[PDB]
Amino acid sequence: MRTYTFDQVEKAIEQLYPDFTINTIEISGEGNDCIAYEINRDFIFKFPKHSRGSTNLFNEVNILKRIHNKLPLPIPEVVFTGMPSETYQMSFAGFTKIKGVPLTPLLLNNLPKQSQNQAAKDLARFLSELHSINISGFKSNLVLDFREKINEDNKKIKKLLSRELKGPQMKKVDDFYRDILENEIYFKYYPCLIHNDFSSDHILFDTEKNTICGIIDFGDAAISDPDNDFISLMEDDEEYGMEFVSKILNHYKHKDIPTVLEKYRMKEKYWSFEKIIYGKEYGYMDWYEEGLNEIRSIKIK
Repeated sequence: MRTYTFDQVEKAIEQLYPDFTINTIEISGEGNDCIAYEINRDFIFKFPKHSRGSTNLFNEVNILKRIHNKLPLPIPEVVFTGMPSETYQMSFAGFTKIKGVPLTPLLLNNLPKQSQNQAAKDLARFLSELHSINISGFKSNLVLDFREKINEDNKKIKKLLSRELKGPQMKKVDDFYRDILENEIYFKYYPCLIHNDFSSDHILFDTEKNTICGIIDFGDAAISDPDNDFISLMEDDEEYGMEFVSKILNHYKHKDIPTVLEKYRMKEKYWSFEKIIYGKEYGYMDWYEEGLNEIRSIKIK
């Protein structure tokens, strides 16, 4: 983990862009990969907190340049790029700030009915065009391998929990991933370009027009299972729920909704294990103890 002061941020940008005058700067947000800075009210600069974060940002930049003006909703435009350095492919990047506010489930719900329906449609058409983008000229490392992800989470959790879980409890972790790995449904799909973090936080909304005005944060985007872009919208507390996602699925013309529902059912339990990782890292007691209670509740077979 690498941190930044405002001065370090400003100095880095000025070094590469002497004639870009920085009048205002504030911290706009912070996720697992980057800190976001709003500069001069109209740009979002992301700085990576780790090499993985820097790779993801390098990826975002490349993907955004590649699909610029290609989609039915506006996405950020790359205006500034940093430099490579050591384990960091991309020292920072600057994007045009799209105006709008997140389409939260709350916000979605208080919306007129005609407008709730239009949002479902616009989202469906966005994902449809996104998932139709030709995948032929992407490097193979942009193709996600869920088996690889599974095997990594399994290994992380075991090391993470080595001083907490007795042998029999640890076996439940291995068995949970084994079971997942044995099911073709999760691995036999047609790969395509996906957002990969397609949720309310990353959908921007225009409260004058009552329409969605952007999609943002392409730092996780990759070649993967397109069903993942619907599943990231389904969770009931934090996201949209099935009545809204169903409308999206129908406008998108999905041919196997039952399979999508099955994958969400797997992901529910999956998220709980994943959250142990971030949970122990960020020191969130909710994510950690819940996941740990889940493991203990498991009976093999």
